[PDB]
Amino acid sequence: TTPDASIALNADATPVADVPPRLFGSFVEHLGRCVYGGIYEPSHPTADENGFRQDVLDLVKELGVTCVRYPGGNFVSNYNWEDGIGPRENRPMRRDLAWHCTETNEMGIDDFYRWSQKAGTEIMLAVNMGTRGLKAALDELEYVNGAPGTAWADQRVANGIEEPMDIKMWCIGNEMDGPWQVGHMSPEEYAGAVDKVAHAMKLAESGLELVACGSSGAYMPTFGTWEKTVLTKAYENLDFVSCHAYYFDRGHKTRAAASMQDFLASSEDMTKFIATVSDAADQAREANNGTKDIALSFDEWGVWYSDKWGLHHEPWPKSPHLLEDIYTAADAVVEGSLMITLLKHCDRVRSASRAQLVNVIAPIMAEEHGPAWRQTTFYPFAEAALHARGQAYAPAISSPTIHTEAYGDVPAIDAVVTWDEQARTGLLLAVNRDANTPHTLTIDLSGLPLALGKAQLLHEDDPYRTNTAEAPEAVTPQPLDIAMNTGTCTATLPAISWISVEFH
Amino acid sequence: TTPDASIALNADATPVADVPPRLFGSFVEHLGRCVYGGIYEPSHPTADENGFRQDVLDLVKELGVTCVRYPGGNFVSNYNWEDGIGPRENRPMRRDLAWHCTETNEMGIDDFYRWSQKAGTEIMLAVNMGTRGLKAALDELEYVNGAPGTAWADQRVANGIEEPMDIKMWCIGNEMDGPWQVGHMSPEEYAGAVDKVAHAMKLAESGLELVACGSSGAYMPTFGTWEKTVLTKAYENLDFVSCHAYYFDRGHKTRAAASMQDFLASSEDMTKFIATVSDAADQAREANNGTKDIALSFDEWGVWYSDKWNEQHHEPWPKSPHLLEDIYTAADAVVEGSLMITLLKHCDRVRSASRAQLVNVIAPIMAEEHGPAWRQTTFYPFAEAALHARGQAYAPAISSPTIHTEAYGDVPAIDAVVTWDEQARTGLLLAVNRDANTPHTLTIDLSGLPTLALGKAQLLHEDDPYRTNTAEAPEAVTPQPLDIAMNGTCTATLPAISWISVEFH
Amino acid sequence: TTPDASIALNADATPVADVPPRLFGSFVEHLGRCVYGGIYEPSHPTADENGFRQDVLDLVKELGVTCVRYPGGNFVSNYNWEDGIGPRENRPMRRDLAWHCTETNEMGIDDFYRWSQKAGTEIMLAVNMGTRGLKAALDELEYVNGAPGTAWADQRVANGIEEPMDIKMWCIGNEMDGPWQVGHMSPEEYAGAVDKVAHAMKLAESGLELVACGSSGAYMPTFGTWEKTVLTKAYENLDFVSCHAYYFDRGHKTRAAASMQDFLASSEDMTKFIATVSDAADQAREANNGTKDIALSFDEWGVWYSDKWNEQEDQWKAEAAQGLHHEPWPKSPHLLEDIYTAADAVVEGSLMITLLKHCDRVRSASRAQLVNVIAPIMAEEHGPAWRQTTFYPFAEAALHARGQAYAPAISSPTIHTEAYGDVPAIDAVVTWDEQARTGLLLAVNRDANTPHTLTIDLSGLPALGKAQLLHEDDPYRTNTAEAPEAVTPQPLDITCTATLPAISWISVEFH
Repeated sequence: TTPDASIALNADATPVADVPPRLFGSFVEHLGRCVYGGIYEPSHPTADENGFRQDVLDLVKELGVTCVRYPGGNFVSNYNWEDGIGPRENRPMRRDLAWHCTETNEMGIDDFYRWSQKAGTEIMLAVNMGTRGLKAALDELEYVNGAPGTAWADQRVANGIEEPMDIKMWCIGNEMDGPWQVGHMSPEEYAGAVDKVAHAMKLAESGLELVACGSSGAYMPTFGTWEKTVLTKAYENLDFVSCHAYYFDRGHKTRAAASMQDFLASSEDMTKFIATVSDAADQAREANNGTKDIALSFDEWGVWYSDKWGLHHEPWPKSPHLLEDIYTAADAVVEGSLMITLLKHCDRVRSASRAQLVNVIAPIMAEEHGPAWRQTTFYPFAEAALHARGQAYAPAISSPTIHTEAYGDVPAIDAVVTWDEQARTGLLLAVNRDANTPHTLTIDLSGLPLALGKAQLLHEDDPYRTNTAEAPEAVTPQPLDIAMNTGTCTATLPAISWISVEFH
Repeated sequence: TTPDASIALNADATPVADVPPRLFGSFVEHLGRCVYGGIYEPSHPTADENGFRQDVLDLVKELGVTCVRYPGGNFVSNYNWEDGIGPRENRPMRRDLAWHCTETNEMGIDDFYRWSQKAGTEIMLAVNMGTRGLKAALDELEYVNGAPGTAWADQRVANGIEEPMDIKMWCIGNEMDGPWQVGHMSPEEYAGAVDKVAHAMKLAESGLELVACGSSGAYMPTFGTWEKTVLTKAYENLDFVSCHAYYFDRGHKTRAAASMQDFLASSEDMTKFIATVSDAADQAREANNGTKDIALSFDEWGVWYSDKWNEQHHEPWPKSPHLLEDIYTAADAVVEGSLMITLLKHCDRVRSASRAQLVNVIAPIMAEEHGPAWRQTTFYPFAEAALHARGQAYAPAISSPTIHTEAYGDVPAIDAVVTWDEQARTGLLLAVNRDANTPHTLTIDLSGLPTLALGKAQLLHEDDPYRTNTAEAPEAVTPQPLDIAMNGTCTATLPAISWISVEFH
Repeated sequence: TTPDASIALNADATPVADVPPRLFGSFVEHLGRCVYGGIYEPSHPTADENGFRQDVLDLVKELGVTCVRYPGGNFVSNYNWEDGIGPRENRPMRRDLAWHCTETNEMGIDDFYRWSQKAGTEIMLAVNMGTRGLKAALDELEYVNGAPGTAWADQRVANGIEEPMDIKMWCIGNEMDGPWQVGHMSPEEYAGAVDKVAHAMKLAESGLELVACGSSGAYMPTFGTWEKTVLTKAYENLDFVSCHAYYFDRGHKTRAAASMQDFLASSEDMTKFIATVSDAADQAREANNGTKDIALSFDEWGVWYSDKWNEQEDQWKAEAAQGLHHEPWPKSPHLLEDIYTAADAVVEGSLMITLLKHCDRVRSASRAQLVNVIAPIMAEEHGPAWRQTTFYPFAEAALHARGQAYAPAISSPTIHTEAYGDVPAIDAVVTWDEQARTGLLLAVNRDANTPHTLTIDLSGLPALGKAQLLHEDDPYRTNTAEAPEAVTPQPLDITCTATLPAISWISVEFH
């Protein structure tokens, strides 16, 4: 079986950057059953004293998530943060216009902090810029982070949390560009609004890391021009611009081969997407004569099948089944390739949020009063979150090219190498994006300043096979058949495959 | 006469549209004595269990009002709707900057619902866009129309109203264009504000009929461009555009003959005015590649003598003073008769109209403190149209002598509309004589509607056109029986400055 | 001595204007120790029943302040006015973002009203336009000035103040052009906002006199064009436009003679400032075919060494790498407590002269600030209150500049500066009451190392009195808490003539 592809590290290889732990973040929203029926369900036997599903907490810890975006999302644009603080019996029942739901407010910032303490995760808190603004954000900042003595911080102490929450990263609103967003703004309206909010919050606390919300996606007419205006205006007090990208097989219902191969090449779309958002952030620095680069926050990424999209007297539903996609092995392979692209570009991308954490387009599914189980997309993320440490390296890759209808000629193999020169352990993530042809792969890790370890392979001959509640282990990573020959080792990666290989 | 003018419903007669019930709407503002000493007077001998004047309620039923705009008007721009819910003893006393008054808040949305339930009228609810905006609008929308279970809707149940109030038609603020309005906005600001509000409300309840406010009048500098900018931006979540037109005899002090002739032809301004606003509404649809038409909500119309409107350690602001209390002439009544003639002739685009205002306050209904309620001259044309204009509206073929005006060109002396309910075999003619000096005789050829009977035939005319109804003499000017002679084909004489209505089947 | 300079009236004048009493106003902000440990200190040996320091009040009277601006200033941009009303016990403890302090709210509009009653001073009330705006502005207006019988006014009555406070002059926001300001705006954003607020307030009360934010300084990139845009739109309901002018010796750390000479001629910046803002205010009137003039309000002026605060904001910005701060924000710390030199006083004397020379368009001025914070009055913890060098030129002008203001013909040898061109060394004003016989001349010597002698020839006005000299051989000599009266006005030695040493302010009363 002659090798036709090679992953090598040139001698004198300069790292892309240090791996930020924030690259392994996620995002929970008060949407569908992400919170209610997801992280919180008191009736469930696994639930703890606060009502958090322990089986989910186990899988989140296993998933390796470091930081979670909360509480939205479209939800936050008509949300009052005070409705989710204090004793639960005194919290008001409210509406959510975003998703046409009744909100019990059983979960709020109080309880999500308590959840985040158990989970061992940072909170990336989002403020309402739809129906509220500057005053409410400063109020929440004081309540959340304030030393005892001020009236807002004393409320927190009284609420059961004495210590500051230490929320360092903040989202100034949700995506305000979309017509669907409550309180949607023009490019200039949002520019001046983050200008006010960013300046104020930095004045109260200079140690904050602030995110201006970019476009809803690359599909927006204002895309590019949105980022430029906002970042140019508020450059001084910002640290992050957010960018969002979702991917799916367009011909999944017909199981078309062409659309499948397009979908497998989604990384080259993301690479191009990162470059242009980075470019917009560069133009804003240039116009300000600044020294610092505005980092990127990929706070919405993953696979989402979006092709599924008085006069009313009825009460609005509670905890509906929304955006609960079931993922294929193919889906997991592209999410494997997406994380590869994120790591290869972690010099600019310093944060990423896999949207979402539970139930809603998620790597974790929690059934309505049933068991919690790992989706296929769980496994590549979990491997990277646990073992992608130290410095990221963009490896020299010689690969045969596959033709795609959407993106043209694209390399069949793409990869990223991780190295921790004090452990002294490493990691290699690679994908075969070829839909028909397998490829034998050689690896030469010489340039690092080697011994094989646990090697995984995620592949199904039927790429449309999924995990279910009945069969939660129908597709799991299988032991990779790899032979070392000294220095260079070889492995055969089948059509539509993700592998991981740990080394020391 | 002998026949010198004719009204025919032949080929040259054009159908307008089905008569919308909302065209006979009115307007109740917290202004002067429209509410306090108008619809609400606890101490009055006719007061009900809630404090509402029963004698006023009976006249409102007689007037035929179907929908009431509430609570403003300039008043709403500095109003907090929560101040008008719950027990009256718990409600705060406030000041209203608009009309320089102190407001007891005894009447709120709570009470106006109860009043509207008894009156059988729809509520067109206006929200604050001056001192407040989006959040407050959504809060009130929930409190009013939300099902039990949510905090705001559970407040409404705790306040003694279990059922949702089902308010369907909403005004996003008031006339935000005028520099007299609290929180007045540029065309760009209001457009951006309405876009947000209209979207968020439709997202909450897709069954809403939302009204964006237009110019305060045709006189405004930003007229035309205002509606263009606002409607183009917010089109997808809008159902109505509001327009306002008040009219009066400019030389009423000197009893000028020239001014009286302009005032009598005021409908010709209204015709042009509607077309201009219809154009702005068409642009918004065409610019957004839409098929839904933005309807016109004439939420302020009527005769108002605005040239009189003075005015334009401390002291407490007055409670319910005597403001905008116009006593109407016979001429004022025929003008409003012709205005409703214009509205009905253009009820294809104008799907809502509101005569400003209902009680005491440029009104057809007057109510004296601890006294009786009586009809102004303007009551009678409105009440006839409101109760008998049903089915299809027709613009009939009019051949008429030309009367000369100053503010407009040479105008037809006679203007008319014909209502017709084909299935019920019953119709109505409403016609007017705009001539200030010479009488005219009409031929009424009703043959053409899809051949005999005539019913109540009324004529509102006074030899002295400046004659008024007052408190001491409530019935000095009233509609008299009309001399009609079917030969056929009917014929009737109209003296200078008169309004007529003839029922037929 | 040799006479070379001439201060004289051209036989037939023709004054600038009648001197407005509001020109001698000051400014109290919830900043540092201006309020707490300044005007308010309940445990102080001179504290009254309300807890106001009498020794401070005595010096306010002596200073001749007529109108005091409250409560801000940068402070007001993130301030909720209801937090400072009602019973002290139940007032919430709050953050101030502007100065990074925790605020107890022991002082509020209820209390400052009582202070202003005790002082005999008018109140110039500033409202939040940063975190808040229109609705709160109208709420405070009703609370403060409404007749009893409305919810907001009844609260004031219940809080111990039955009668309306009768606050005429209001500042709609603070320094909204400055990028340091909470909720800072563009020219268009503020124009729209001030138009809404000014109209609504004047609709509630015709008798109100409303101030729009102008430029925070002449250096501002939006200078001139800010005023033009803002005033053009909101013209009808505005009465004033605000001007802010701070000055200091940029090379005081080195004692550089070049920076000192630039600093002594700081009045030249103010002259241009006045000219440019007036022209902007003029074009707004004629754009609206208006009949009314917008007067100028120099509501923040004086000497302030802002490099100390500028270095604090840099160190705070560079502290971002260390992480988040858990420590509670300080209560009434020592902030902006500049100790004034003999030179600083002479500069303020000349600024007052320029203000008086242009009091035809500048009908109000507020010196920043009243106590402890860049102040003529310094007040020590549980101890004495004393006069700074800048106290004495203000007091004299405040207590004697009455009647009409005259700009006399000046002929003096010019001097060279880096910041400005060639400027006259001597600068002076004449104030004169025709009914009757008094009578004040204020003059300044701006030369840093050459003494001048001048001739005084009144004549054209339709025996001398008390004459004073503010000069020290060391122009860096200062009044301190230890020796508070080291720099005091000394008797002047004096058609009539007098000798003015390098860097000196003169006051001479006549009848």
